Amino acid sequence: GVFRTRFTETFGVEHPIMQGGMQWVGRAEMAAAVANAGGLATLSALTQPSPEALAAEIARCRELTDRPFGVNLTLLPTQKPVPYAEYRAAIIEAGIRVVETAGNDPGEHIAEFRRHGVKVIHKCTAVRHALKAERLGVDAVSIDGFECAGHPGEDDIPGLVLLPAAANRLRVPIIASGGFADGRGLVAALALGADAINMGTRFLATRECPIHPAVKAAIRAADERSTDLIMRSLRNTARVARNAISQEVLAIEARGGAGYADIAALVSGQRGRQVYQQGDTDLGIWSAGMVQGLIDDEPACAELLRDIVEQARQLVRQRLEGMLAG
Amino acid sequence: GVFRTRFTETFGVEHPIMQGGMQWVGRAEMAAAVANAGGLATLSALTQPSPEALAAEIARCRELTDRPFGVNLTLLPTQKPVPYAEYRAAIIEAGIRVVETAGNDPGEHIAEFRRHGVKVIHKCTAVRHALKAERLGVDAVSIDGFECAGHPGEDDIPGLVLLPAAANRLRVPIIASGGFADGRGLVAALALGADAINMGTRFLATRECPIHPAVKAAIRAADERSTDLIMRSLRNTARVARNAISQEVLAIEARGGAGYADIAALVSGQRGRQVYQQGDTDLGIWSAGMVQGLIDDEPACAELLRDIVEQARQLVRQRLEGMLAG
Ligand SMILES: NC(=O)c1ccc[n+]([C@@H]2O[C@H](COP(=O)([O-])OP(=O)(O)OC[C@H]3O[C@@H](n4cnc5c(N)ncnc54)[C@H](O)[C@@H]3O)[C@@H](O)[C@H]2O)c1
Ligand SMILES: NC(=O)c1ccc[n+]([C@@H]2O[C@H](COP(=O)([O-])OP(=O)(O)OC[C@H]3O[C@@H](n4cnc5c(N)ncnc54)[C@H](O)[C@@H]3O)[C@@H](O)[C@H]2O)c1
Ligand SMILES: Cc1cc2nc3c(=O)[nH]c(=O)nc-3n(C[C@H](O)[C@H](O)[C@H](O)COP(=O)(O)O)c2cc1C
Ligand SMILES: Cc1cc2nc3c(=O)[nH]c(=O)nc-3n(C[C@H](O)[C@H](O)[C@H](O)COP(=O)(O)O)c2cc1C
Repeated sequence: GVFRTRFTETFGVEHPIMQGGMQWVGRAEMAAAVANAGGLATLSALTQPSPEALAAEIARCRELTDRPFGVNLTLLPTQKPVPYAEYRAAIIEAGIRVVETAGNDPGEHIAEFRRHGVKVIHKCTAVRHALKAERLGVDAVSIDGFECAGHPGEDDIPGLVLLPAAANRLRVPIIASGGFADGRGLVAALALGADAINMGTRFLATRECPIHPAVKAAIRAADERSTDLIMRSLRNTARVARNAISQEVLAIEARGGAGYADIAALVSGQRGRQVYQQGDTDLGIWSAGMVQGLIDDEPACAELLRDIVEQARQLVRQRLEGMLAG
Repeated sequence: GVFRTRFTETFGVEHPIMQGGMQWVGRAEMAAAVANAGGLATLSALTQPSPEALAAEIARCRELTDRPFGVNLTLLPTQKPVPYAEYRAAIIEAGIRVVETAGNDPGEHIAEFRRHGVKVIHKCTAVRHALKAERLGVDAVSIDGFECAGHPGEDDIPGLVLLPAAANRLRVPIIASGGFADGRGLVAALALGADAINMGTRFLATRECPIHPAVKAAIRAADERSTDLIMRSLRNTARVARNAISQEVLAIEARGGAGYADIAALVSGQRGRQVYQQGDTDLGIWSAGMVQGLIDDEPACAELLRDIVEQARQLVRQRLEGMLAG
């Protein structure tokens, strides 16, 4: 493609751009659009309610794209127990060649994927977690900074510092994640030591993303200050779109004594998944990054990836080289 | 020099690198080293205890450098009243050609500096504040992200998002501030739309910085997780080196009911200035950015600035161009 990096080489895709795990959203239509657009796409595993349904969704995604795509397997605190090993079995038996893991204690799942020729990208929120993942033999790490939609951990280190700190210590390829939307972010991430960018919020605002048009309009209208950090008091911080629910969750936490039971009904994924289906952005918790303040359009995935790498190339060849010319 | 930008052109310095205001530290020896090294240096105005002392310090700095330097005038909540207009008078009558203002309601001081041919750089923490500063006629804005040592405001927007959001709206040159230490940060900031970087913590860890060697060793030893955000409960957030004092201030705020009187003795500048003088990093509050986790050396200012721009040039010409070659 336009940029050749350790990422494009390692994972065999045209652009140094990845669409990581997106609960509820990361379905066949999203993954295929990204894969057809030249990026590394992922189907969300836990968006499918059983291993058998994930097998069916992998098959459906293969009807929409001939290009390889990955699966994201997320290992975070769960309301109901999850049979991870069976999901893992389904991913392997389907011939998926790359997996993005995220969350706590990925060790046992990384090893099993390795034993079967499945490359692993592990997403994590601190240099010490990336190093531990590298010791476990992952093929790349995704470094999730404080900007990110979702779970940034509890250190509160933005990518401007976390990426070069990770690059000072890691040897496997690095994917920068959180806060990225355009070619300026891609060049910044490459300069800081990454080999690719991961994006979540930016793909919400694409034509093919299978969510309600009112969610996409909320992202365009939102600025960078319109997210909340919920569950800080439970040390399970999650960055979410500011709405009546997240503001209520914050009000409950500010009273003191709040435990997860006091907010479980507000933060439930079954309320949150209706946001994307019906477009009622106050129905529940939905994930959005502060990068929404850089987003006000709705391109097709193919034009978006092409625009990012072309804009990034022009930043190098015109803006940066122009400052070195005189 | 190596990089020519709107910043180097507007302010007539060789490198797109600025040393901004540093209370207690920003004295003649610091400013002259940076000015002699090719950067935009500043003397701290409120580090001098009277306008007359600031005049004497400007004169002392002119014995150490023949290059122009600026003065920083900070407008933040003060324990004792400050005669800003008289400090302003002293800066003007000394023939200072550039000033960095910071803090709340800079309007009246910006105008007076303008009336006398003094260019103004205003440091601020949000796009709406930078726009208001631009409407007041400043010559450049300094965009201080969440990474920064000092006062980041209350929006908690890191530079990876705040810089491109500012660049989407501002027309005057942009200086990126907070989280920068080396050539990777310079290139990232230029890619994101800035024309220069401002640094604070990085200059603490230089040979010429006139602080106790044990403070410089604490910065080298510290990682990116070793800062605290004090006074969040007072909406006067300040990022400081983690130490016994800052941890105590956090413990007082966590009890509830805390007002500034309950912590004024712990956060006083007269305890904090002894940190730099005696090197007892637990004597008081001292400012340090999370970028300390990228810093483990102690160069001369001249070699440091030269290394940053040379490293930045090699990132463009070798790393970035190499990814575009194939
Ligand atoms: N942006 C993101 O990273 C993101 C978004 C959606 C879901 N997820 C994760 O994918 C998985 C399945 O999605 P879901 O929405 O149906 O799960 P869920 O219905 O359990 O969502 C509840 C939220 O509270 C958290 N939680 C659950 N049990 C908890 C406990 N005992 N203590 C503290 N926090 C607890 C969950 O992590 C989740 O964020 C979850 O693990 C969820 O965390 C991640
Ligand atoms: N890294 C930085 O940005 C930085 C570092 C040092 C000082 N300063 C500022 O330079 C000026 C002079 O330095 P100083 O240390 O001698 O001042 P100081 O002795 O008053 O320091 C006390 C700290 O508490 C704050 N404060 C003071 N009065 C307050 C009030 N009524 N309510 C809430 N907060 C209050 C101050 O801003 C300061 O951060 C101050 O305005 C200070 O804020 C900024
Ligand atoms: C709606 C949505 C759902 C997400 N679901 C998951 C998930 O299930 N597991 C996970 O590891 N990350 C999840 N993420 C995080 C993304 O994979 C990615 O790390 C993050 O969006 C990067 O930050 P950005 O939004 O600024 O691009 C989700 C993000 C969004 C916006
Ligand atoms: C010791 C120290 C003192 C500072 N004093 C001031 C000050 O008086 N006024 C101000 O506007 N900024 C002050 N700053 C902030 C710097 O000017 C600069 O904005 C900040 O350090 C940028 O973040 P960085 O440390 O990551 O480079 C200070 C920073 C440090 C480290």
